[PDB]
Amino acid sequence: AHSRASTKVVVVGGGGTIGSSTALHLIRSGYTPSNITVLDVYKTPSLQSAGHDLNKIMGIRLRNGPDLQLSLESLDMWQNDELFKPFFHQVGMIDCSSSKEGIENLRRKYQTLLDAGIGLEKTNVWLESEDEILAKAPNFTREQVKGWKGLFCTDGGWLAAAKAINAIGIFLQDKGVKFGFGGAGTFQQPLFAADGKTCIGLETTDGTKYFADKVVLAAGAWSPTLVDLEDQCVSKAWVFAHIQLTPKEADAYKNVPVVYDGEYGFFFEPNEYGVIKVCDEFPGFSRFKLHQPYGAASPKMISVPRSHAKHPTDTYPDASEVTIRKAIARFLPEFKDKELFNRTMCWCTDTADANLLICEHPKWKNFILATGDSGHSFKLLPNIGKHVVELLEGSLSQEMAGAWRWRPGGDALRSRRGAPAKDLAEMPGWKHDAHL
Ligand SMILES: Cc1cc2nc3c(=O)[nH]c(=O)nc-3n(C[C@H](O)[C@H](O)[C@H](O)COP(=O)(O)OP(=O)(O)OC[C@H]3O[C@@H](n4cnc5c(N)ncnc54)[C@H](O)[C@@H]3O)c2cc1C
Repeated sequence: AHSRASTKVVVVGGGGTIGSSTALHLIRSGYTPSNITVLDVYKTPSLQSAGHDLNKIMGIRLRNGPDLQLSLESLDMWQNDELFKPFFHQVGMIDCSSSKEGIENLRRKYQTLLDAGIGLEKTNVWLESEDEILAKAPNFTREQVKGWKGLFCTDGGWLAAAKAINAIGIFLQDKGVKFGFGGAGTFQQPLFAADGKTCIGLETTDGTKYFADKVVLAAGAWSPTLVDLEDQCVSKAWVFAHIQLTPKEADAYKNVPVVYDGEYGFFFEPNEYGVIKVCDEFPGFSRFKLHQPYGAASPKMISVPRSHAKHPTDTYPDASEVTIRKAIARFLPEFKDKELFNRTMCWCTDTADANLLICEHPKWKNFILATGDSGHSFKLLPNIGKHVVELLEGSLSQEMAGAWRWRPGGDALRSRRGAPAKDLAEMPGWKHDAHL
């Protein structure tokens, strides 16, 4: 515990999901706005954030105990918090499959919700027939959904990810939070007291020093490139592309639920401009490089994001074009011949157990790690920062702290993905620098 009036906190990655949430909650908790500094490479929402997207799925996670609480806190805020409400489109979500194994997995998912005995059945509906699926998704045809079975999350939908992070940044700026970007916002190293162990701020790549009582490293997929996380977090890329619908087609897809099949991927209702985003589903791609983060004695093998923001001409691997097109054929057969654009790789960071890594650095007192999003944490935007502030103040619940603790040793490359990510170096087609 410490004064909220006199304590300075610097948040690194303030343009991102966990960083923005943290900044927001320092301000809501009553920290002096001018004592809060938010740093990022790019002005918020950072072009580089995994959160800078037309959309992310809003759904429920149950694996661990924290999952359930986090998921319910999240939903409550997206539904009722004035700041967040406009960016949650509660169109529901259909999780479907037509394979023997995929359907059994869905029945398992449903059983799981039911087994919790907190009334999840009232917002999660089993869809056993074509009729029930067609009712949730009128764009589908009966022939198309032959043998499909479904779980419908009536509570679910999608999140206007970039807009929501932007709204936080506006709020913070208004309150008088300090910001640093580019050279003045790019983390280089922590600064230490004379003991070499107590963190007292951080220095950026342009040499600017920021002194503060607590530092929060919420740099997302770049976090393990900035400090040695001992393989707890492996950054991986997922992929998406866009297709343009005509005004007529776009009208038809208005308010369609998010549609997801673990064997294919998912798509979202068109944005205001008639554009649908399609994603596949796969274990992600790594991009290992020899890299020496601050504090490391020798260079390490770290998956270093290949950022679309830095490399506008990058697309994604040829293997992704195949799987994206398979998703389109499955979900949007009438659009098979639409041309794709904005082919993009977007980066997240996996831990071995898919839980967050939110904890004080084991050696550097006052330096908090807040990462390990594991590719399903955008929905935690509204609430995750509350628990980061709790950690900062020493009041984080023991079960939550334990789940998120420093815990080197697992296999983050495989995580809970069913397979280790393949490396971009082995997956041709994404790099186009070489017309230059
Ligand atoms: C294709 C794809 C689809 C996804 N779909 C969903 C979904 O449907 N539902 C869901 O809940 N989640 C989804 N996710 C995951 C979600 O986007 C992430 O879990 C979440 O955005 C992670 O937030 P973060 O704070 O950990 O990182 P980020 O949001 O990426 O923010 C990290 C910030 O750190 C900054 N940074 C990097 N280096 C430095 C530095 N040196 N100094 C200062 N700042 C730095 C970056 O610019 C960035 O702004 C998806 C992810 C991907 C890739």
